[PDB]
Amino acid sequence: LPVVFEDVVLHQATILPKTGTVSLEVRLLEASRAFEVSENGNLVVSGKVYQWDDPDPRLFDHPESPT
Amino acid sequence: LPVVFEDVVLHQATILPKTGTVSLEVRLLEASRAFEVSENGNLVVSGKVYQWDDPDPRLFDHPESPT
Repeated sequence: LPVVFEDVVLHQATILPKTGTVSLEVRLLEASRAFEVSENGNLVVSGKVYQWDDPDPRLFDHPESPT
Repeated sequence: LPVVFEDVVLHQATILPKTGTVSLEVRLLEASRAFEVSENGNLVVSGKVYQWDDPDPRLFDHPESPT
């Protein structure tokens, strides 16, 4: 599954404890091509995610070197 | 529940068939205070919905008419 992300915004940073676990929830909206990552009801990541219908390998050719 | 909407956008109009039914699916993102109604995987309404924490009846007073 090639994928394309867009307008990713990181609202906060989740600190992993030494002992114990932290749960993250991902909710998708296929109709709106959106997504959402949450931790105890607090938005932690937002943006747009959808499948790349027509991949183009040309996109991965190395660009002209700045120097 | 005193609710507050914001940035409601109607995308396509749903025609109600004379004979049959149309299924509207409503998904919420409580973390982002956002909602999206969909019809057969197509977006119909997008916006924000959230509970009105502090209702103020003064908001419903009738503004003085310009005429």
